[PDB]
Amino acid sequence: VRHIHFVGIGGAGMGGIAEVLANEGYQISGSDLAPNSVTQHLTALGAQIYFHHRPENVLDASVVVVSTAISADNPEIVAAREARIPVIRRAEMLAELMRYRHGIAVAGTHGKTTTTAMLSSIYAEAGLDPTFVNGGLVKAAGTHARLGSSRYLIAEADESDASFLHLQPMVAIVTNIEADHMDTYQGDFENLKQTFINFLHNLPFYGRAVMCIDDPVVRELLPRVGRHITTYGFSDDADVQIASYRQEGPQGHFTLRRQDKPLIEVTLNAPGRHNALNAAAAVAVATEEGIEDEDILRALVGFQGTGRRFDFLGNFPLAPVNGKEGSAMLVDDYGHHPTEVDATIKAARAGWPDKRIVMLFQPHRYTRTRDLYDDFANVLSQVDVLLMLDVYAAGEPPIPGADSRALCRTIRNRGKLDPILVPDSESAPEMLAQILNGEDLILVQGAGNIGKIARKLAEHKLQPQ
Ligand SMILES: Nc1ncnc2c1ncn2[C@@H]1O[C@H](COP(=O)(O)O)[C@@H](O)[C@H]1O
Repeated sequence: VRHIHFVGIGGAGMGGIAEVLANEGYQISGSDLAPNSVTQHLTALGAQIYFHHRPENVLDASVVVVSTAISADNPEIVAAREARIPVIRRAEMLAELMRYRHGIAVAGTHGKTTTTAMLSSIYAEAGLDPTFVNGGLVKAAGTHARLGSSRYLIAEADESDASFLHLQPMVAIVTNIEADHMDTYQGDFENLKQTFINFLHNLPFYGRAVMCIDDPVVRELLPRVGRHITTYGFSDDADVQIASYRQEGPQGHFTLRRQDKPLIEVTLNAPGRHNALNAAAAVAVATEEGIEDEDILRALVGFQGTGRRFDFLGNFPLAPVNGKEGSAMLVDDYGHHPTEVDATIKAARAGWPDKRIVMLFQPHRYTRTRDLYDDFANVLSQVDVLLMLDVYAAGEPPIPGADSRALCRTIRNRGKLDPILVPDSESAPEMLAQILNGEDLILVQGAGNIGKIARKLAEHKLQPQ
């Protein structure tokens, strides 16, 4: 194999893979409508990137890799089949990187990316220079992915469209399994659970599963997993148990109980009980591998996190923003499921009890807003000040009653918060600027467009332009 071409090379997922393959010496080609930092970096490494989707782009390719976001109509794909050039999905290419490596695949509905980042830090510190492919930018490395010199591959495993079923790992983690909607058809959620079981059965017989016993669905699935399992959680029956948890600012402090080890004291550079869970998963894997406690503890105290995961972008003075004294703290989170938003709020609340929580939220998709409406209203009602942008459609047509204004009505009608509707993405900075007080903790929360707003708020220090 010589020339790999990626349709949608600019997105997360595709970019990391392309970068690892470039460093291994393969010829790399790609396409994307929106050039970004990832596409520039790929061009720096020798890849040829096109900012359009045309059939000429697939010429001489040994294989064409496609993300699930591309439509079957894409001329690159069409042109590929015409030429009888194999076309595979992102996940099949990730599977090939894992083929001759000691794969550690991290799955779950929430926490996958963070847990993958925590494992990568531990293995790097232990001098095991791992190859890794993560769904978020690993801040310690400045990238989503890196080629390592060892046989290890640490990677996030995506359950969407059962992509993770192509992976053949040696170790697999399941952080939790939660529905993001009610069953459209009888057995919808049961089907999803079965794919996780099928994923774990991709482990060889001598392989290992690390599962969160605190998650009700994961606990219920244990008996059906015919593989060696190591459980973790605050639960009393956990193989790796968290206890004496307390949060101090951005840091978590707790003990971990493991078999044939005395209690260890951990200081984690990430906030919240949910990050303690993610860390426990990582430590469980690290311990079965034989990594020393000093390497583990140093990795966790120094953890640098991932882009857009409770990402502190700065404390900025308000005088030039709205003429008030003091400063405001800017935190960026991509969390989009009500569980994710709630965990972020809890971390901010527990970490900085005296700060006022100001959230700028952008719901992602009408289907999801409609499906988890009640949960969004309950979770969003917990902040002190709420600003809401219009639902990020992600290609979907609107659903009446499942929009930001409706959600704002439901929350306001409870008589505690008076949410602020932000009619524009361009108006967000001004409307935020106007209500900021000293000692505010701002959560720019959401998976779509809001990511750019966060970046710009940081670049301009909260000053409207
Ligand atoms: N173990 C967990 N359980 C629930 N939510 C989590 C967990 N870990 C991270 N999160 C939330 O999910 C988002 C990040 O997840 P991820 O990108 O998968 O690490 C953030 O909003 C976190 O608040």
